[PDB]
Amino acid sequence: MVSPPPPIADEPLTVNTGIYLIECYSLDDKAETFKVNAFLSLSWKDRRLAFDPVRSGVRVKTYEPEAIWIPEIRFVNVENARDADVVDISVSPDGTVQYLERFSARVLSPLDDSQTLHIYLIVRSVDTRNIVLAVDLEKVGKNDDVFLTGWDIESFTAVVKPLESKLDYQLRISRQ
Amino acid sequence: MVSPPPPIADEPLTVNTGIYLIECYSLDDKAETFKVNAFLSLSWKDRRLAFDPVRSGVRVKTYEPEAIWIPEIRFVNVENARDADVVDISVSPDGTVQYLERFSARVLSPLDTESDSQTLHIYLIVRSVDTRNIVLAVDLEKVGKNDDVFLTGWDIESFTAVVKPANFSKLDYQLRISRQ
Amino acid sequence: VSPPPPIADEPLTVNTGIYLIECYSLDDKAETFKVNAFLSLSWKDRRLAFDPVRSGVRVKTYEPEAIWIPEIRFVNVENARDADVVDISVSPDGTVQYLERFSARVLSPLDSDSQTLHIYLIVRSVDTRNIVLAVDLEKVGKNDDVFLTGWDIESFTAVVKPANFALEDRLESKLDYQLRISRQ
Amino acid sequence: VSPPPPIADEPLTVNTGIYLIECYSLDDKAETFKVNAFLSLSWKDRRLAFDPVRSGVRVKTYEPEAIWIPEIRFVNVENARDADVVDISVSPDGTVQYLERFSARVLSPLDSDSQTLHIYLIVRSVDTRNIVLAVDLEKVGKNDDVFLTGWDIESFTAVVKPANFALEDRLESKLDYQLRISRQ
Amino acid sequence: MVSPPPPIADEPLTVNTGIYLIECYSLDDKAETFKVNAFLSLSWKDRRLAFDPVRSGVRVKTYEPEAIWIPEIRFVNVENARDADVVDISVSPDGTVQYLERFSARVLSPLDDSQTLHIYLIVRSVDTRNIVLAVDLEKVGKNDDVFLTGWDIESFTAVVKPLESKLDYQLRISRQ
Amino acid sequence: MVSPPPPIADEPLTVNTGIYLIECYSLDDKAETFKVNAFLSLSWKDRRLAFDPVRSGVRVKTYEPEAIWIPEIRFVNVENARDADVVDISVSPDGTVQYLERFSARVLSPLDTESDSQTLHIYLIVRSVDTRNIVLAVDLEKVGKNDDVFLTGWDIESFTAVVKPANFSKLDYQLRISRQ
Ligand SMILES: [Cl-]
Ligand SMILES: [Cl-]
Ligand SMILES: [Cl-]
Ligand SMILES: [Cl-]
Ligand SMILES: [Cl-]
Ligand SMILES: [Cl-]
Ligand SMILES: [Hg+2]
Ligand SMILES: [Hg+2]
Ligand SMILES: [Hg+2]
Ligand SMILES: [Hg+2]
Ligand SMILES: [Hg+2]
Ligand SMILES: [Hg+2]
Ligand code: NA
Ligand code: NA
Ligand code: NA
Ligand code: NA
Ligand code: NA
Ligand code: NA
Repeated sequence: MVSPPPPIADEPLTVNTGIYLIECYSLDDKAETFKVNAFLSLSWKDRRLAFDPVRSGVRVKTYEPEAIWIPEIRFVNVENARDADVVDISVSPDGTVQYLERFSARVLSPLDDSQTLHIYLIVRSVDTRNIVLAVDLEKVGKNDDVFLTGWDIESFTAVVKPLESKLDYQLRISRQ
Repeated sequence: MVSPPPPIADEPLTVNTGIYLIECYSLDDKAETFKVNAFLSLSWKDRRLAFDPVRSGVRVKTYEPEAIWIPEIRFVNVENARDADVVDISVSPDGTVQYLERFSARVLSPLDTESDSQTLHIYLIVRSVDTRNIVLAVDLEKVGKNDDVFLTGWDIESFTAVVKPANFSKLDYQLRISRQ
Repeated sequence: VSPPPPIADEPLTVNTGIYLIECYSLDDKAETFKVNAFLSLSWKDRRLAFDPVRSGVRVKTYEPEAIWIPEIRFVNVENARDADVVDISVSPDGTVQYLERFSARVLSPLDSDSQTLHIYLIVRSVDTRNIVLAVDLEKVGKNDDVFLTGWDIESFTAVVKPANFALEDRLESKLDYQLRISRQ
Repeated sequence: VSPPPPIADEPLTVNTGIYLIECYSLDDKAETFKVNAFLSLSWKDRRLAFDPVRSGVRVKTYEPEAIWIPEIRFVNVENARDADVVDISVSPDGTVQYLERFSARVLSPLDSDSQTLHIYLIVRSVDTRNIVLAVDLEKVGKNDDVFLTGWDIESFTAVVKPANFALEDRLESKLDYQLRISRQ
Repeated sequence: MVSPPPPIADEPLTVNTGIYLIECYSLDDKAETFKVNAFLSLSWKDRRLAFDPVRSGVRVKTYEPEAIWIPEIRFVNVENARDADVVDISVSPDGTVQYLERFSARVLSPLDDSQTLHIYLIVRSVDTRNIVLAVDLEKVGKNDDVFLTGWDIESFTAVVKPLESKLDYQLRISRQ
Repeated sequence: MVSPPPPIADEPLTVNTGIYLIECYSLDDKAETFKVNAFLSLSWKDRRLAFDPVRSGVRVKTYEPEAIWIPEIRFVNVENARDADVVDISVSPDGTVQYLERFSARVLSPLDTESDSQTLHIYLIVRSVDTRNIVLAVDLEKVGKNDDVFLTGWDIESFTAVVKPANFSKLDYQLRISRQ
């Protein structure tokens, strides 16, 4: 159950991701790095977890991370692997897994009108599947308009950059 | 016994929470974050634990956190998962569990900009389970603070809690403060 | 390693004392400071009583894992205290004397040439006994008269059944150790 | 998880590359700085060769525990680097491509408007093979032209069989990755 | 073998101790605490380790700390339990164990002509014996005359203070 | 095979050591301590490991530290036991083991007071064993330094080693430095 979901004809293993920023803080003295507190959502299909909600009498199943396969996401430009706590893993009748964690990380994206800081994400490859990262924009957001002391957030989006991918989450900021 | 309690009917599982602040301290140089030392109370009903106080020969039963289901609470805007020590888990004859922990956390709630007052926040959520709908409530008798001083330079005007929805439900503990 | 049963109907009284070795490292905001001390606990466990005459010993030594020991939590500390057991020794009547050396960062802000800092202690509840914290003033003391740089200690005492009581379930029991200090 | 045997008499060549993601946190004495990068290693293990036509795959993925992997040690770092494996993937001919993301505090002091910082790599010896470090310049690069605040990167390359060689037994093999920088 | 040595008629379990100071350093900004690097010697009799060096053909046996009983020494006024590495455990034919460790500790002994800083030692009690701390002055010393930057060492001795004891190692210092 | 090698005769076990300095750095604010990054070489004979290079089909054998006896070296004047990673253990046909580690340590050797020169020290000892007398020696071909700069402000004049007795035997690695 903890190997990758077996191929489905006609679709890759797409993993949809979103980051919702809760707080950015603690820009260091050189403005090279800063901490981020956020939620990371991931979503993908695992047909082995599909169920009939009519006969089963349920509409959503909850799992513990140890009981199922979960893509391994790596933030590229962070000081250390992020510090994460799983909040929710829930599966729909068709086998869509919705995974939610709260994380903390020190993002390495130096500050140089406005500019663009980056959080880059990749996923670890597996041999039975091609895992592809995508962005679900409904799950991408921010708690407010202030980056941290001195700087506003103009926008926060994500871009699929150069089967595989890397995600480039873009935080556009400007001086107050 | 470490799965969620089953319902009496189709009532959701209400978890009553309270935070009693012991100390706030160590505001950082940017006034973005500060430490909190406090008690967190949780209360909920687990009918499987119900007992007759006269057949059992005790009026309250004490449990160890591994021996019973306990809602998993996550503070949202903290640097790391809080550092907690369980103080007391005790169960009433009707199955009401009262849980008390003492915890420590660095709250991420930046101080402001023209006004002398402000509201800081501690947000709580609870992990979902599939056999019940879990609902956070506030028990105001278990909400308080040791004193009127937030930390050096700032008074506490009030400490209360409110329910708000998820930004995509949650408790918003509001600490209203003002310059001394 | 369950709690001792009663020698009748009596609550389980746990006498405590704190002997301060050193306070130091007041932080820049004078909010917190480190304390190095001994903590003494004493309580009766009849299951450990013994006849010293027949056994030929007047004290038995135990290892913390081998016996029940009350779980004390300091309330206003940054992290659970860092403790090393020094001595657990049992008298013929079952009186256990427990000694630990501990370290902790106490959260008790300095405000006003005269003030009272606090170390609050509670004990975890058990269901077979009512546990009650008491103070043994013979085991309460301090190495000297200096709190830390800049401040004298006027007195160190403890206050039993304090009315500070926050919550009626951490009302297993609470002690308020009071350090009264003044500017040098 | 022993070293691959020869496809004859050839040494075991391990091609390396470093792709710099970020350098940051130059210390107050400008003696040390943090580096966040990818490290690529590539080498042949015939025991992992496979027929892609019969098996229907063109790449196999492995977990670090399941295969032999050369043990690379950065010489002038404060502590062994902090690494997370990102990808291990094997081609039909047995070529293993290993990718890790790492962090390390590099000890390479800034002195003079122009200078060369170093990251030295060696590999641990094994007795069944002679291990030789090479540089794959296609896997050597940098995210941008700024070293860190105050300094540009002019170039990032590596130098093979360096004559820096300290000891003739850490002469399994040594690479000298050279970061040439200048004041902005 | 790892319980305490059985009583010997007519002597307690005396543990002789010595501290040889290698370096004192890193007096903190309030002059409340400072680090110490030193050797701690301990010596005591364990008759179960007595051997005949003639028939055995040896004059000293070496042991690993796990294989024998060793008194548990606690420094009282230190920030954390000392950080120790065993250097040597060697036993003589009559069962005298000589134990040597190198240690590091942050000593809590605030600086107030000359004064006296203290390192206090106790030993954990055991029920089959009365363990008594003593001072072996041949094993008490210092690498040099300078305490740390600004202060000389006048003397370093130890005193047995108020079966049981606590040792008070006394470092008398004065301004340069 | 993880007890000490037995003697050829009654010769003590000579352990040849060398330290090759890679970098010194991070002199503290009091100039009492500094970090060192270096190689430590140890060499000694273990006749049980001797082999015929023609029957064995290798000329040097490689070992893992758990599989053979290795002298335990302790640096005396360091804040904590050094932090070491083994790089190479290799054995010659005659049983000569060459061991190489890269290590890190905070050396406690305070800088001075009228003179522009000084000697800093790194002291090494070896743990005793009962079946052999272990004797530390210096192999000067394995002693060196990457360059002429100690750290910011100070040149290295020389780096050598000397035997001295125990203060109640030991190697005294002497780093002679002078102001730039
Ligand atoms: Cl990560
Ligand atoms: Cl939390
Ligand atoms: Cl505690
Ligand atoms: Cl490394
Ligand atoms: Cl200690
Ligand atoms: Cl060491
Ligand atoms: Hg943000
Ligand atoms: Hg507060
Ligand atoms: Hg004190
Ligand atoms: Hg860089
Ligand atoms: Hg000293
Ligand atoms: Hg050096
Ligand atoms: Na999993
Ligand atoms: Na539980
Ligand atoms: Na116990
Ligand atoms: Na491996
Ligand atoms: Na032992
Ligand atoms: Na070994």
